[PDB]
Amino acid sequence: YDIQAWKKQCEELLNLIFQCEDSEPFRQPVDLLEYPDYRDIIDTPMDFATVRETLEAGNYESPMELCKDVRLIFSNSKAYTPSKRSRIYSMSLRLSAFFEEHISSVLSDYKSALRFHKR
Ligand SMILES: CC(C)c1ncc(Cl)c(C(N)=O)n1
Repeated sequence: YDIQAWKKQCEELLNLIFQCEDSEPFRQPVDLLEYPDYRDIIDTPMDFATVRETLEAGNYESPMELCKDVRLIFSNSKAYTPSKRSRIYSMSLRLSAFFEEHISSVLSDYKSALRFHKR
């Protein structure tokens, strides 16, 4: 029932994601010189360094907010992909499955702790 435990849990999950080779295209903001039309398709860029920095700045109130930004990394990859078989998009699908498998207990524990706090 620790209402604050999600933060270290998210730091550790981001550390695992940075170790994953599948995260390399998503570790820093997309390079507009490499993809000059990126902002014509993607309204809200997002990347894992921005997520980590937002967390470390104390600018996430809950793991749901972090999870919304990580899911935006994956939906941006899906929106920008020219093909469902592209290399970078395939890396995002595997990384998304890994992320969803690990974030589920973080979200459940947080929501349970908050419900206990408000009982
Ligand atoms: C990470 C950004 C640059 C991105 N998102 C999705 C795809 Cl699938 C691609 C690509 N180059 O094929 N690039």
